[PDB]
Amino acid sequence: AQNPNCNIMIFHPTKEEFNDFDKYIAYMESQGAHRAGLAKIIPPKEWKARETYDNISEILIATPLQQVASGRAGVFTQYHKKKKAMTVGEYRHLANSKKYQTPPHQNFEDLERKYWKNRIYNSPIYGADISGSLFDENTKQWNLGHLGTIQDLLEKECGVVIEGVNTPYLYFGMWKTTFAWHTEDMDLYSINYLHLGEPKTWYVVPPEHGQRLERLARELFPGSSRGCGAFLRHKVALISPTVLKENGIPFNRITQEAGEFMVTFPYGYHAGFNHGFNCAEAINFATPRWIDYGKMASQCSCGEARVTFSMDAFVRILQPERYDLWKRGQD
Ligand SMILES: O=C(O)CNC(=O)C(=O)O
Ligand SMILES: [Mg+2]
Ligand code: NI
Ligand SMILES: [Zn+2]
Repeated sequence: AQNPNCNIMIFHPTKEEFNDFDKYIAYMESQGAHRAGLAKIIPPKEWKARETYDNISEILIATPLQQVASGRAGVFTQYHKKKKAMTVGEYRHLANSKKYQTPPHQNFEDLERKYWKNRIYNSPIYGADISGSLFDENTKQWNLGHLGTIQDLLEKECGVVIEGVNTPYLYFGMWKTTFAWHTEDMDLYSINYLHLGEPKTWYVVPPEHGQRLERLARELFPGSSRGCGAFLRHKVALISPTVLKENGIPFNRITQEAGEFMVTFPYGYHAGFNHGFNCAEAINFATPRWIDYGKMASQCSCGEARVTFSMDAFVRILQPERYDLWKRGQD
């Protein structure tokens, strides 16, 4: 069995290997990349996402989210407080202000220490989940707005035609902005490209060990767990690497830099934080290997998780027994 210790693998495809996205995902899995839950893909030196980032300041962040924490430094939840709209230019200025800018630090490890020590005492503002793309239409390779859709994959594998569309999302980040522990909707893959700016640190649990994370989370967030049997779908809970080590949960960590792709694999729990002002783009996708994960994915039916239009058909076709309860949670 390839990659039996579930280490995060890093790939350096040639320009030729960068042509066929599906084939390269399948190649990565042949080498055991999916066992980690997360892989890094460094694009060939010939490739570019677009010509420059000089003209992005007028993009609107309609609902910036202030991420307010509660709990202790290693074990906390966050809620999202809606702020007034601002442009990417206004946001970048705010990120770089004394109140929100990255502190002086020696290296990524020092910054990680500072994040886990001090995150709870600040409430950074995140521009998340903005529908859109920064890939040039003329970028033909690994263009996140031109991937095959999850609806077409399900149709190709299973023969059922379904409604729904699948488009990318932009994330504008600042120091301490945080993504809580989660797997993707319906345990899909995700792909994330860091277009510009400061890094993003990721933590990941191997898919084969996801249930160990869930058990710990139920222990650490006992009221949340009573409220919903899939409360990690709410995307609000954080657990530090120190706490995971203390409880024997297998995980790995890696820092993504501008110009790099990360791929999360089905049922790979991940979490992380941004180092400073940045812009990422991400989208879900599927492969044939996903179908079995989709069929077994947990669902939140308590009402909190509320998700896209397009998840309806996935639940309806893959999880017909669950569909009625899940939809009640939607309404
Ligand atoms: O970049 C972020 O804030 C969150 N991204 C993801 O969880 C992802 O790409 O799967
Ligand atoms: Mg603009
Ligand atoms: Ni994700
Ligand atoms: Zn729930």
